[PDB]
Amino acid sequence: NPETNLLFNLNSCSKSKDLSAALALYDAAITSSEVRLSQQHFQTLLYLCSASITDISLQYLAIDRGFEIFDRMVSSGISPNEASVTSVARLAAAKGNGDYAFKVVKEFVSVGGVSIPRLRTYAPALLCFCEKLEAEKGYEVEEHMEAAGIALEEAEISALLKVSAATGRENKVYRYLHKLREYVGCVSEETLKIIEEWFCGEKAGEVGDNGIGSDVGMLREAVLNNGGGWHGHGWVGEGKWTVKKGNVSSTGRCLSCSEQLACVDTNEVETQKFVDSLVALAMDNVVFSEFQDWLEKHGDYEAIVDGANIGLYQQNFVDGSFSLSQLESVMKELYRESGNNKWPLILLHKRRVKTLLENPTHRNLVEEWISNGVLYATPPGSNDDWYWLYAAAKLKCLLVTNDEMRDHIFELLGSTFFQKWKERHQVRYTFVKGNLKLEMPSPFSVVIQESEKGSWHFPVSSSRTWMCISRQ
Ligand SMILES: [Zn+2]
Repeated sequence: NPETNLLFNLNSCSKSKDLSAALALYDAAITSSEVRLSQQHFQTLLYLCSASITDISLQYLAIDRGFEIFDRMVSSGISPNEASVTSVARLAAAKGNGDYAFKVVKEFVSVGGVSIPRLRTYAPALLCFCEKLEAEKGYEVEEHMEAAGIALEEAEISALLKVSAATGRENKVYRYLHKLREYVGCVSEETLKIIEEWFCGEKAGEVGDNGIGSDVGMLREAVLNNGGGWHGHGWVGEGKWTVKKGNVSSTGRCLSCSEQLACVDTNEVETQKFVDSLVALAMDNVVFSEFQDWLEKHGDYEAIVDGANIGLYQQNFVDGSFSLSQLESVMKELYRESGNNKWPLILLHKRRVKTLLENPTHRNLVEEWISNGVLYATPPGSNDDWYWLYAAAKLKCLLVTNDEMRDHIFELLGSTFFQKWKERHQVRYTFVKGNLKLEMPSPFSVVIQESEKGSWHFPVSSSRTWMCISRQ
């Protein structure tokens, strides 16, 4: 078949990205048999056109050809492909005509049958509008983006931030800086420069004062309610900005302004969704239903320990197990750290618990824990238990485990939230020819933080570098 030979040649070109040769085949194809071109043909062509954009020696023709080529099999009546609509959008946005990029996507999301509207489609439309400083246009595409709707990755927000800065929109820069906090922690270098230029901007300094102006009392109460990080109400204080780029202390005190960063507080809606996720995989039982009911009755525990992890650490699979000596130690250190009120729950398998019961030495002590409620026996058939993970997350309390748990089963669930929660809650231990030295979750967040006085702090993507923002 002549056409199938053509698809081989088109794909052969796309491999080596020779769009000029692909163009000659395309021009020849319209003349040749006459051929009817399958949708794959200029799928390949449009895909190659955008691939060409980044290159210079081929870009200019791709712009000229891309629109007409696109319109050629659009004529066939196939609702354009999600990928293809991104391609023409890139071509448009690449050289001036951002508005075509916007308009084709809007017409696209209208279909909805197999629209599958991806952010990357919306992207070139917004970026081009941003570079041309069309602010209201950019806000409008964002509004549609939220509506469909994929939330914004960093690149899109930073570009949106840049425009509000250039157009001197005070309130919009405030919103988008908060938008950045919510969806990014440590920021890129490119964005960092954008943030820096705004605060040094005379517009920001002069007008920045807003009233409000008061009061720190309401602010500290409002900053607390939203976690450590931020208060919603607006701008604070009067005068011009002072910008400092500095490291931070072990205590998390910013060296420049002598204020320490608040602890990261994980998002509530995120907490429940993590809980719901693990719980769902659990029922596929009544034993776990007992556990849910059980914990609520016995609440609440300030810390929780991974029983298995402690005991096998650090002796070899001789079996060399099982060190209740090491388990008993963590209980001892934690109580004084926790103080005189609460004891840490330990989750161990019945197998481990029964063998411990069998030992005459340990039996009185372990039973004391079980009767008190300081020990719980995970039933057979399960698992690398979420029993403590659930309990730690449900109580939003501490977790004691040496598991990095960087495994496929864990990592599929493991996200951006997971690393936040781990730094937030995980405790680590080391044992050498003595007793435990306890590593703790960091007292301060590594994330964008907002203060009632001023203040804006930005980490950068450990001798980490930060940005400090101070008013007067
Ligand atoms: Zn500071």
